[PDB]
Amino acid sequence: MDKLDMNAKRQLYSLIGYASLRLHYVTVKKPTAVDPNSIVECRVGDGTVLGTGVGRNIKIAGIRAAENALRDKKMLDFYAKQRAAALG
Repeated sequence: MDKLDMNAKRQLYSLIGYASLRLHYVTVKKPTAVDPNSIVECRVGDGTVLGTGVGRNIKIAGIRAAENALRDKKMLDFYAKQRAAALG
């Protein structure tokens, strides 16, 4: 079900996540007092956030972060030409 941005995460992994790019999401929100919402940062296997986006919860923020990564048509094309070209 919806919780870890299935479609969004599947999109990134299906468009750029080939292997070396361990598509992972690290939430730093921790709702309390200083944290106003659910902020997540999609980090690759190496060590670079490709998708950063906030949300109401881990589900929303997760979809927002992945969506932020999908927005980069240029960055998506570079990987899309590798992930899609690496497999078929």
